[PDB]
Amino acid sequence: KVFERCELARTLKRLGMDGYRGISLANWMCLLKWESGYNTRATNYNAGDRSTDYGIFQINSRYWCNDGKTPGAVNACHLSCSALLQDNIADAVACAKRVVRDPQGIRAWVAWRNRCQNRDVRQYVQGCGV
Repeated sequence: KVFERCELARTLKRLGMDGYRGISLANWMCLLKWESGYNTRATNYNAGDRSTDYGIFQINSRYWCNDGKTPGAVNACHLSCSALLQDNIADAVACAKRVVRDPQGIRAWVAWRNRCQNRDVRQYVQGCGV
């Protein structure tokens, strides 16, 4: 599923993402926009280390989910990576909350640092009723 902007903003709000661990909705929206263009079946293979990024958050298989084909990987969200390819984003959201419970927080995603950090991200939630 490819979410429309405001539809996604309210979906995240309903799932408890607004201000989760100090992360605003606008930050999450900017992350998802740049990570997958709000696409839940987006997937990316990393040939350098044999890992794969899954779904709307582009969560990596080396540490967060199990796909059975990433060498020496772990599964911190205790989910099959297939769970991160569903149209329903509840499981991916639970995993993204798990990711930010770590020290780095939202900084876990390099893309967020590149195009969200220290930027005006207000535009991502404007007019969405959140």
